[PDB]
Amino acid sequence: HTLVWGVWVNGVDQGDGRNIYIRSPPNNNPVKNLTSPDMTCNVDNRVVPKSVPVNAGDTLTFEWYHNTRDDDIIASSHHGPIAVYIAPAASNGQGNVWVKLFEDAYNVTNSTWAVDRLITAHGQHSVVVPHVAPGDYLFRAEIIALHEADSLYSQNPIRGAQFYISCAQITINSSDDSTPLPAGVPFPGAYTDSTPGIQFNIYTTPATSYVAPPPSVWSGALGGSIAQVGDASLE
Ligand SMILES: [Cu+2]
Repeated sequence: HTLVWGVWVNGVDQGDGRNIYIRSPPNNNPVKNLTSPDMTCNVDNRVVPKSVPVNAGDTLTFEWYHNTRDDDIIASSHHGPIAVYIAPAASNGQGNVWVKLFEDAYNVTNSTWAVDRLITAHGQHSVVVPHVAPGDYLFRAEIIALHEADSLYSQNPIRGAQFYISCAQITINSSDDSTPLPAGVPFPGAYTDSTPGIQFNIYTTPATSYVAPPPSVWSGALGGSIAQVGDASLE
C-alpha cells in the first residue's frame, strides 16, 4: 500500500502534488484486475489542475509514501519491480499510447528488488525526461508487489500481483524532439494472465529467474535510478 506524494525536478521539490498534479486515487489500495479501466491511472483518472513544467534531460523524481510523507514508504513484504511509462496527455491514457521509460526488477549484483531499494531511497525513483515533442504528458509510475502473485487474481481475487499506479501531469517545455514518442501499449491490455512477470511465486521461484512484464524499455529512454535525490526532512 503506497501513493505518490509529489515529484522533484533536478533535486528541487515541486511540493505536495496530491489531487493537484498527481491524479491521486482516494487511498493506497492496489489495482489487481488486469482488464480493469483502473489499470490506466488507478481508480480516479481525471484531469487535475496543475501540470509540472520540465525540460528534456531534467531528472524527474517520483516520491512515494505509505501513510505519511517519508515514512516506511511501502510494507517490506511488497517485493517487486518498478516501471515508468509516458503517454501524451490528450490520450487520457487510452489506446496504444504507453511507452516504457524505465524498468528495475531484481538486481542480481545487490540481491535486492526495486521496491527494497525504493524503501532505502525514502520513496524516491527518477527518470531522465526524454527528448519527445514539447507538450502535456502523463508519467505512469507502476510498482508491482509480487508477495501474493503466485496466484492469478482471475483465479483468486484475494491474491494476485498488486499494481500501485500513479499518473503525474508533466508538461515538457524545452525539447529538441530528437526522439519522437512512438505508439505504445494499452493499459488495461498490456498485461494478461499469460504475461511473464504477472504470475510469480517469490516463496518457491528464485528472484534470479524473474522476467518483468513487457514491453521492453523504449530505445529513446535516457535512464533513471532508485536513489534519494532530495531530503524531505530539511523542509
Ligand atoms: Cu499493500
